Amino acid sequence: MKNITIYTKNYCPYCKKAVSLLSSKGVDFKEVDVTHDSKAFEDVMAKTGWDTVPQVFVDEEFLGGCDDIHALDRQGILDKKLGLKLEHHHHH
Ligand SMILES: N[C@@H](CCC(=O)N[C@@H](CSSC[C@H](NC(=O)CC[C@H](N)C(=O)O)C(=O)NCC(=O)O)C(=O)NCC(=O)O)C(=O)O
Repeated sequence: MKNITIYTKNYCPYCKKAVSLLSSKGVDFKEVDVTHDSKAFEDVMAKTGWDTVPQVFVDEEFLGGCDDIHALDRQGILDKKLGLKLEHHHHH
């Protein structure tokens, strides 16, 4: 399955909204709370160049934060990035 991870901190309505969104999709994912783990969050920042939370990843891709995944969802793209169901229209 895809490796889906959302990095969060406490006191962050954007993080929890984003977590609830990912929970509503039924996907398997990890919420990683780095409120007090500055080294873990430094590794995350080195990759993305953002110092805010949440930061959401699917495999190697940084999808972005709360605004970005909500926008992707409104566009119908979020489901695709989370590796949800693939459809095929078979034509005779
Ligand atoms: N009370 C505020 C919002 C509620 C709230 O609790 N806000 C948070 C910050 S926004 S939540 C934390 C914030 N996230 C962001 O700003 C990410 C926004 C981006 N647009 C996205 O879509 O993800 C962030 O990372 N900031 C940078 C940093 O912390 O260094 C807070 O004040 N926490 C209190 C505390 O920390 O004690 C309001 O109504 O305006």
